[PDB]
Amino acid sequence: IDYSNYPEFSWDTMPLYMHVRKNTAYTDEEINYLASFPLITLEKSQAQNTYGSTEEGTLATASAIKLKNNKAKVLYYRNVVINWGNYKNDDEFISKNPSALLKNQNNELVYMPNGSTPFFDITKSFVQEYWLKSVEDMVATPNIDGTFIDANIKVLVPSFFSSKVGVNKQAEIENSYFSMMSRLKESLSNNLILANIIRVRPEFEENGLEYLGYFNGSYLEGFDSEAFGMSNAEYLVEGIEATQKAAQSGKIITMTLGLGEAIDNNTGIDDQREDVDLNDEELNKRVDYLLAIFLICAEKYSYVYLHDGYLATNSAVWLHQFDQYKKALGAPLGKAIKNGYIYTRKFENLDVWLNLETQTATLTWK
Repeated sequence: IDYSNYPEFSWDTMPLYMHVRKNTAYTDEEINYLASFPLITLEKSQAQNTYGSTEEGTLATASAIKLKNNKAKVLYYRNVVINWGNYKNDDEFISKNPSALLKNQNNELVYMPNGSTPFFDITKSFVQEYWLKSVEDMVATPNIDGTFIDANIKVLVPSFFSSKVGVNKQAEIENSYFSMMSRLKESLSNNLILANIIRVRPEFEENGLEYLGYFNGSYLEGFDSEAFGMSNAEYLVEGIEATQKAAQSGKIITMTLGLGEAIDNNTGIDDQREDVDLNDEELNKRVDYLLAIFLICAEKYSYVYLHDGYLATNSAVWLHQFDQYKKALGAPLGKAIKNGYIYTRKFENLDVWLNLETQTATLTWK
């Protein structure tokens, strides 16, 4: 594996990931905070009320981060199939090309739930080229190091599109998706490509690992959000195993874990959370638990984000550093030991104990 374009990494203290958006520009204090993370993904709808568009807000934010810390790696979010708002170039492209959006056999638009957000028809070569260039042209700018690709799982779980446009069209969408990812693997070979891929699914024999050859690593969401009749503990057992394998193979891992509870969701896709609402003692227990899950899986280039949503202005932990992020961690002394639903792992300066069945953990700092 070529590691030359990878982010900084140290075991000295918790390795942290940031994944964030804001409706307006970040303050100087917020830029300093962002620049302290080794790896940052700038989400959709990025400072759009200040800069007029996500493209411009991304460019302005990335420039400001790099001026404070040029070693921080900044990724541009891009959804491979969902036509979200607030991209000026996408709005213009779609206005001139209504046929670029996915339609059923009646030629009517199909949408995401609870609104009128449509999808790109990525089976069309002009749509593929539009999308690819939008990513490549943004990554080619001096302050962006790569891209985070979202909605891979929506392409690759066949029922997601087959329930909207049928089996044949889903298969064509999937073929086109892989052609696009092959192109980005080559054009972004001197950059970073992170994808939302690993998720426990009955349709994926290896829970997303079978798709990682296209990417430098995987982002994870919904890690603690079970479906398919599985218990929460069994769902986490299976996700831990997949993440350990990916991390041990040298892939970047950016494990997001919601501090707040999952919103009811039995689809095994997405990870919308309730706002966190915990007293100080309970919040510290939740932090310990989620960090323990991460640390049972982590290898070099694994990073964690314990979040209260990705919108900075609605998050109780934005700008906050937990004590657990400041304490000495040190390198792992061995792989995790699994004892049923209990896991342990030793680091130079920390012993981790995790019990999935009781949803508790202890972090014993040396």
